[PDB]
Amino acid sequence: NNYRDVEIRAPRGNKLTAKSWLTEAPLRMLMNNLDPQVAENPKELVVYGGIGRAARNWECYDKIVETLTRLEDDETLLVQSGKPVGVFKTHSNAPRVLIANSNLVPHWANWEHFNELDAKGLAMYGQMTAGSWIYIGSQGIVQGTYETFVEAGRQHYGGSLKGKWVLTAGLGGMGGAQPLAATLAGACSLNIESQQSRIDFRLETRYVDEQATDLDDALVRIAKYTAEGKAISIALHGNAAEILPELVKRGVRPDMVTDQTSAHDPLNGYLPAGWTWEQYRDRAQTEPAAVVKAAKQSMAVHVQAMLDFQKQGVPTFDYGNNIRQMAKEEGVANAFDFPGFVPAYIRPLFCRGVGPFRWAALSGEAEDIYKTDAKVKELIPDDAHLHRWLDMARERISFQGLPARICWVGLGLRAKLGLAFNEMVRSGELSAPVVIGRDHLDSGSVSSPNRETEAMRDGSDAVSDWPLLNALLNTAGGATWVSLHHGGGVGMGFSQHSGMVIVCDGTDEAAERIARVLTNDPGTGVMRHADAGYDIAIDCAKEQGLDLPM
Amino acid sequence: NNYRDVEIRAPRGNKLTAKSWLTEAPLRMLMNNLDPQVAENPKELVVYGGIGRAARNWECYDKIVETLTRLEDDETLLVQSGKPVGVFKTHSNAPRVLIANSNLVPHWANWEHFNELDAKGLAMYGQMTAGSWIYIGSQGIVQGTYETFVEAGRQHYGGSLKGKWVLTAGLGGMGGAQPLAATLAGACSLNIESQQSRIDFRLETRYVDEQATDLDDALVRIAKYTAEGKAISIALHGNAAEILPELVKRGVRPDMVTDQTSAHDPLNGYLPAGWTWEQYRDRAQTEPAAVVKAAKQSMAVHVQAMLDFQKQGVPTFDYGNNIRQMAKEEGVANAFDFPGFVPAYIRPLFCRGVGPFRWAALSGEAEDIYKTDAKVKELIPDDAHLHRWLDMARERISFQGLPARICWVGLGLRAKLGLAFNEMVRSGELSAPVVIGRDHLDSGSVSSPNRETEAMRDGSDAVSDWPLLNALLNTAGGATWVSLHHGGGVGMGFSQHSGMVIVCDGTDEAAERIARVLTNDPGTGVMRHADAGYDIAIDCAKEQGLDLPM
Ligand SMILES: NC(=O)c1ccc[n+]([C@@H]2O[C@H](COP(=O)([O-])OP(=O)(O)OC[C@H]3O[C@@H](n4cnc5c(N)ncnc54)[C@H](O)[C@@H]3O)[C@@H](O)[C@H]2O)c1
Ligand SMILES: NC(=O)c1ccc[n+]([C@@H]2O[C@H](COP(=O)([O-])OP(=O)(O)OC[C@H]3O[C@@H](n4cnc5c(N)ncnc54)[C@H](O)[C@@H]3O)[C@@H](O)[C@H]2O)c1
Repeated sequence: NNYRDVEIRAPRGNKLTAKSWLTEAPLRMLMNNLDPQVAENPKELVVYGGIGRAARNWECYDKIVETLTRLEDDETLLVQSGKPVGVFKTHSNAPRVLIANSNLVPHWANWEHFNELDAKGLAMYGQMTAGSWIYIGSQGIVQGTYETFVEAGRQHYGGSLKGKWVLTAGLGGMGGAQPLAATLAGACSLNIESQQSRIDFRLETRYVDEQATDLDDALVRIAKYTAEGKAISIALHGNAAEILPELVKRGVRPDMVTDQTSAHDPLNGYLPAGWTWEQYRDRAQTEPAAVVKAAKQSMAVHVQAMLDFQKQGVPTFDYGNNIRQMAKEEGVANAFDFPGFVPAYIRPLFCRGVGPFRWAALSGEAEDIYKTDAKVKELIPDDAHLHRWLDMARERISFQGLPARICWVGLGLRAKLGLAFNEMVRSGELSAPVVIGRDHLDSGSVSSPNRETEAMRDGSDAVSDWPLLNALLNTAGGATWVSLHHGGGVGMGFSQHSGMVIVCDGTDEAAERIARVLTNDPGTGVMRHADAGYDIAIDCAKEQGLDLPM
Repeated sequence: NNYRDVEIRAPRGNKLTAKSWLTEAPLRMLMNNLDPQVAENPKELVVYGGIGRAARNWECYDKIVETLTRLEDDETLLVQSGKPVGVFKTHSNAPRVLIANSNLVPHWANWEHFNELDAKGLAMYGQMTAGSWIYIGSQGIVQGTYETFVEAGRQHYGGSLKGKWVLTAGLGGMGGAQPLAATLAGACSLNIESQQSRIDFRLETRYVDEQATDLDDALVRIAKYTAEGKAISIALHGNAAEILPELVKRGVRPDMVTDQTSAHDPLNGYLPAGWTWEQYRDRAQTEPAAVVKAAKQSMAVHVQAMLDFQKQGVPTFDYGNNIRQMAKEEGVANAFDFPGFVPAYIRPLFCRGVGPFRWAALSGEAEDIYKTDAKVKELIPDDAHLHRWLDMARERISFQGLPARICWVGLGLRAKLGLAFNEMVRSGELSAPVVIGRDHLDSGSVSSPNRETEAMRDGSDAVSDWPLLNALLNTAGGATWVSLHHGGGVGMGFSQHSGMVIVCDGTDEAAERIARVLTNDPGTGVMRHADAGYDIAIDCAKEQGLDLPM
């Protein structure tokens, strides 16, 4: 019921299995989430991010496909932690699917209780885009990581990073974007990863350039490439909790230090020092409580090394995996002496509603995305940073599963782009409808005190009204599917967030929904930051004519 | 800031202040929440249930009224912990208001952090119906309390409570329903209450019969009235944490024991033994941490007395204020040896979608409600228990603020009732539109392991996907306002829940919305309990033709 030896991929072209494009779309994107070229471990329904799954188990998968296939134009399917639990009458301008995954009443919102519920067949971890069917492989995060490194470069090094290098770890589905992101930002990088198969996946998808044979070889490569102003990513097979302390000991000074192991889930996502992956997985079923303690003890040593780098003047930051919290719980009292990437670097972008906006071509045709890329350039003719992004994406980002594009834009341009794409479907320029979504990391869709809402200027870090309002509003406006998840990114107890996806099928009805939903979705994030008192947000609100009563 | 010396009441009759009845309705219900005859402390914006407020502060109140008055028929107001934060374009079939109150990311979901935020002007406790504008005074809970006592009587005493008495505490807004509910179930009751003013309010609203002069006198009255087979409610001014242990010491044997003090909020809602309310309110400002400890210490003593009664064979239960949890935290390890009222008594009703369904006449006219009562009897001709409820309500429940009715009905009948009421508005039988709602305590709208989802047969107590899906579904189907709240009933950390209200303005468009909303809302509760594997819920789902894919 949790393992199936099948390769799944999204249906291609313009023939429908479901009754309409609005139901065909979630059917295709659920399948795309499990593409061998997209997902980390799809035979076990795992997309990314530890145990982030697409459906609760294989029986539930089958039933969701069957239900979407028959769903009428005025019906809405409810998905409850990856299970299709009910279908109810709404109307054609409401979402076809409403998804709520991994939500636990706060006092019980921890991995121990989640795992008890999972053993009873009652649980599924949605991560962010895993359980809400809008994962596009490593591309979904790569621009956000690039923008983080770019901003860190602007703050610390004068912008570009030629001759500099990043030290980090984690080459999973999302951590795998770190090497390429650093490269695109002009840095060399050393990326430690404990599973060879994960390094291979990154090499095969062009996300990492090369693999060193040991730490010494990695250091000779970094010294050489940085001296020559090359921007090349190196993988190193090993354990970050062993390597980072050793580098501190050798007096090695990276230009930036971060981490993107799956520290958010000690049982599943983080290899204790000295263990093989095989021992880790075997012991997780036998003695889970001991495994969690071992993993967190290693996280503590890992974080002290990051702290030690920072004490040497190295820009150090948390890249959103809750590792500081885990170290803090294990006695590293000053774990939060280095900041999260959002307060440090990315929040100003969120203040204008900018974030990991994305779209996918349901046709399966690369040229559909290239036509969107050209149309974005036409609609935003005077943003060279963004034109450069799309050029870098064309050159360096290989499609995984259905062709898709990441393109960070905010309030105003989201709706302009969506309406233009919908006109391109209408005219036949695009071969089939496109879907427009985003990560749940976005300006108005997440509350997460150790990540996206860390150190809000007004102290409102833990206020989670906002993502709940965002999902409610996306439903009222007519997103095609809308999601409310708990614990994405940072793990059980630490986040609540919303998702949205909307289908551009060329119709006038789609256009009226698009204009609303792609205004409102970034609008809520500009609102949320204006509420906190950010002048950049307030300014953007005024420019864009938001109605913010207070 | 939080105090204004004004008397607020809902506008009456057919003249609109706002632009339509869809926006006039929330405007009137917000004001009705603060009516001097309805609310516990409306000069401080407090409705019930400790510090359950209608708006965050008076500046926010003013702006909500101002905004509601101008809100257009295709706009939606977002309310974020009692603050009007944004207005966004949706459509006429979406809710006019979307409300999210008191939501905190789980690791921070506690009173200590809520109070930090409140001090900064960032918080408001919504309770259930306080911040979502559907409170109708003590009537909202009275049928639920009655059904609880009736079912306990059926389980332990062969049904009727004639010659029996209930011992309880708390005569606040919701606890004040206890005396009258016991009376209606045939029992006499002793009701202990620490504030004379609250006793007075219950006397003024005819929810309690008489006040004893002291404990000895109270017991004389209980002895007399039970011997005579009368059903009289007695208020006793004092502290439950003192009186219950004393009654145990005296060997006094009540026929059932419960509690409904505001134990869910140790800082504001529970008087420590020996203190006065005035000492309590002042010291909560100076020494909150010491006040909390003193309150919880008294709750431990109080719960131990409850446990001691139970050991003597007295039916004892928790009536939904989280007191067991507080006692357990203070070292009463067996605090949960007596059950909550929902697993003990009420869950079977929830399995058929039955719960605190209610409506209010925006006209202000008592005869509008009487006409609805007669319509319900016509549409449900063969349920004598329900006819008897409506007879008792007519005879013994006096209106507070806008005339309103509590009437517990479930899946199928809710929609039948709502469409009929909408017909009566259209025809002019009713003088003005009515609003249909409910408590957030309902089959499909709440997760609360120490209350509504305590001891779910499948262990799914903590799974909170369901209320979130209920809110999203109510939004998609066209409720007039929809709410998502945290911590209602049981306090910060212990619940998540949804609210809905829909306006019956006599239009065909309202009818289309009502038909599906009043199906879907109880439908989700039948779904939720069928998912948990309750045969009565599965049966109901089949009878009502629900589409439950699994
Ligand atoms: N900041 C963001 O914008 C953002 C976005 C998405 C995900 N995330 C978070 O990023 C983290 C990584 O996500 P993912 O999809 O790559 O996860 P994943 O589970 O697919 O991969 C994690 C990788 O970490 C490796 N690893 C674990 N322990 C290690 C150790 N001690 N030394 C070296 N490598 C080790 C594993 O081998 C695995 O390949 C997660 O915590 C996720 O929640 C952050
Ligand atoms: N079971 C349900 O269906 C349900 C529904 C609504 C509310 N509730 C809960 O019921 C409880 C009471 O709600 P309410 O609206 O009456 O609250 P309230 O705050 O208006 O009143 C609480 C009352 O308890 C009294 N009190 C506090 N400590 C006392 C003590 N030690 N001894 C005697 N009296 C004491 C106060 O004087 C006050 O009058 C809350 O916990 C609320 O969350 C339960």
